[PDB]
Amino acid sequence: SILKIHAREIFDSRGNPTVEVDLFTSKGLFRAAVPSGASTGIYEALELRDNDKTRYMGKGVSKAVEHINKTIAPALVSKKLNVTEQEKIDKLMIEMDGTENKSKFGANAILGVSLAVCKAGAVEKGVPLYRHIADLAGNSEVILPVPAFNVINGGSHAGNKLAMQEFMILPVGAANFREAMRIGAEVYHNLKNVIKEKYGKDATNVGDEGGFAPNILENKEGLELLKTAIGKAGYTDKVVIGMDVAASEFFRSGKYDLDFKSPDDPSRYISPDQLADLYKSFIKDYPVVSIEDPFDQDDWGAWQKFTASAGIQVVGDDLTVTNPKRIAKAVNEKSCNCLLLKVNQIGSVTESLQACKLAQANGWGVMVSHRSGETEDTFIADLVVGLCTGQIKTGAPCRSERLAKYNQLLRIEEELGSKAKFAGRNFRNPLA
Amino acid sequence: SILKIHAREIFDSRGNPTVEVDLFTSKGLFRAAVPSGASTGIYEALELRDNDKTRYMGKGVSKAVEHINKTIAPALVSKKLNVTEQEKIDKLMIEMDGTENKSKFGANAILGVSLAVCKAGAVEKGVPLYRHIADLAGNSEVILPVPAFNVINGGSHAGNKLAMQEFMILPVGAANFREAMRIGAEVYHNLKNVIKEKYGKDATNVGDEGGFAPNILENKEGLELLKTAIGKAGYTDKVVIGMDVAASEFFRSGKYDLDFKSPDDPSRYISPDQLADLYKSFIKDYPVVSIEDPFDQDDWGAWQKFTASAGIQVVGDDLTVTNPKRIAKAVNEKSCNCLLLKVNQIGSVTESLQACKLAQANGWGVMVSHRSGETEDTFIADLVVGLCTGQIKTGAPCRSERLAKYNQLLRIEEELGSKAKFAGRNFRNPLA
Ligand SMILES: [Mg+2]
Ligand SMILES: [Mg+2]
Ligand SMILES: [Mg+2]
Ligand SMILES: [Mg+2]
Repeated sequence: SILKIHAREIFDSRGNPTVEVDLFTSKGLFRAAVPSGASTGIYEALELRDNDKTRYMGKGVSKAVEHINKTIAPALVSKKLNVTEQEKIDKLMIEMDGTENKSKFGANAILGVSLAVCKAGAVEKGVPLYRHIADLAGNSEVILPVPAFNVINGGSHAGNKLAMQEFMILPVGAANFREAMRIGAEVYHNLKNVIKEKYGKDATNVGDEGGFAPNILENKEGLELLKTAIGKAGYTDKVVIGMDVAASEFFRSGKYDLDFKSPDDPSRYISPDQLADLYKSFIKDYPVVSIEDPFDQDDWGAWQKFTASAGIQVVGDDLTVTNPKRIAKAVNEKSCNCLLLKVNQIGSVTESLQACKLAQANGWGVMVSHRSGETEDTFIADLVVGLCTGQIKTGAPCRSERLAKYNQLLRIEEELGSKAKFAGRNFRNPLA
Repeated sequence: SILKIHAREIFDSRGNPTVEVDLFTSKGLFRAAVPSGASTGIYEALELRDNDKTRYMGKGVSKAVEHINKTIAPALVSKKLNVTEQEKIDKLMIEMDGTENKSKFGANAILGVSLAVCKAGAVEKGVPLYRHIADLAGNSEVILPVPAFNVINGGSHAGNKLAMQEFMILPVGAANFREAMRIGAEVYHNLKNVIKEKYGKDATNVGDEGGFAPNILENKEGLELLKTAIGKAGYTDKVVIGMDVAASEFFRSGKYDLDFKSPDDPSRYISPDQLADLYKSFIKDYPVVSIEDPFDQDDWGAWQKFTASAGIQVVGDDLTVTNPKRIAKAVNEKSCNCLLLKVNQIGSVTESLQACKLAQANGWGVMVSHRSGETEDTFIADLVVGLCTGQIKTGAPCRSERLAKYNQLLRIEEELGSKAKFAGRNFRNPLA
């Protein structure tokens, strides 16, 4: 049923090239684009770049686009496969690539087609996208997740000393998704004033994900600002905090550098135990109910130890890279208790659903996620609803590559109507 | 042919509520969203806000959405008007509102419906949107515009001292639109390094439109930074500069405050003659070929005097507010020679097209534009192509509410194929 596939180079939210795929069936044109991370774990499937330093600083993706146009497209068009057969199509592509990390075509080339196929499949069945995903995942129920807004940016997503990457607010106490959006926006706007008043207007510009990029170094200060904004906005009863440390970004031969954006100096490095205790103080002084990548992607010992003693949701991102094989090891060792789901870390919709199901079958929460480098594509909005994970982080309520997804979630809630369900305070396990 | 219309509240690129409209015909669903400015002129048509201080700090648009759902929609569905009749539909809504500035329904209410109608009409005619816009404007030809990238943000769009609003680069020397995008993107990434090396990481965060927000006070330094980045990227011979001063923002009862973001002090205000002398030096030292809003929206004498001796493109934005009446006065006084076209400054597709044709019939150039508060909507991309103006400003190549437009223009060029024309050095008036 796939009649034509044509790929092109477009631009992501940082102004870097990325892959976009147009797929045609008798029902019409289906288009999807691929995201790109900045703090990408070493185990992620390969994002293929041209590396021609004279063009886009080496970041063109014309090779990936060519892999689709000269190889994947004609193969898929010849097989005359039905777009609703997601698994067969994804597997064909995985087999054609033949490599462990999709380095022959690039995970960006394979994912672009995978996503477009999925969108075409939903319309093929005359059902909403989240419903089709629900079907493919084997879910009957569908639910709106609690949104986690990265409202203060640090690490590799912002120009400041702040070492930890994301400071998120989650309106778990909202009545529904739309109120969750209203609460997120109001706290965000109150925060701009809190920051402005203390550090001046120059501290209110934004980082890659729309969060403010204040010129601070102390991660505790980041948390303190969120708490103040929450209180000022009058939502202390409905908002909790989440963090994404992206510790792999400041891992230094065994230790950690909480000032890695300043000229190196090993004398300031701290040990994993020191970092673990720092988080515990954060968990003690602030409503922090979730921490992502508290340690390096392969510092397995620290992860297991922290997850066993922190008492909160611990999210694996670079640790697991949406990879069933890495996930299996994490479940066995209890390295974490939540999976960050990034379709582009593994490269296909099918492997992404497999990774989600493996995590969910083992009592893990699952938070669907965007990449710091996004596009106007809104696939993950339908994905988190169809996978019933109950939680999603897709940016601060600023910069449309973020709001496109939130707005889509608002449209899904509306479409679901009176029978719409919202995870709320049960985001970790929405379907008890 | 309009079977149904439903409006809803969504979020714009700054996290504030705005209007989105769904319109259905037998051909399907047609959706459009409305932009919102930050530095809005006093003569802009009314953007109706709820003004409920407890909700979104008074920025809700539930009232506008309701005017659509409860009044405009039922009326348009009853009249059984065909979507291809843009003018009749727009006039009907204008008559229903009955006010000069659309203060009953809100210009945001009428424009949302007006835009959805226009997209539906294109599909009804079985032709691309830009071709439909072209027919409505009476244009036989269609051409790709030179993009004007706002790469350093100041004024009311960023938390820096920098008073002037926008520092833009226009790749007039590019061979086609895709190279124009390449130049824009490469200069932007080089500029990030130039700013980082000279002012540090804290200077590399971004403003509302995706441009960097270094905390400099000197507008001239902003120009010097652009010049350096252009040189570093190696496109000195293909790029010229444009500026949006947004002088109405720092107008101070006759004088102008180029440090208006610092605590008020009348001792530093300058006269419009002194301000003009500053523009003259910019034009002498840098390849500045366009300046928007050099003076206040009603400082008519300064505009006439400057334009008469300038030699470059002078763009009216808050001066003309995409309003035929203001434009006519500006044409007669020779206040400027280019119209900034913002559909939400007047409120309808039909009036916007009338403003454009009025400017063109008088030999003025026309630059299609976004608002600092955007959405994932890409209507203006087709608009500028169909209106053949040759120039569009829709952001730095950063933040997807900007890239969605640039990406769409890349798609339009691709669809136009080998015959695609690009304004290039004839951007001021691709006609002639
Ligand atoms: Mg990361
Ligand atoms: Mg992460
Ligand atoms: Mg303005
Ligand atoms: Mg302006």
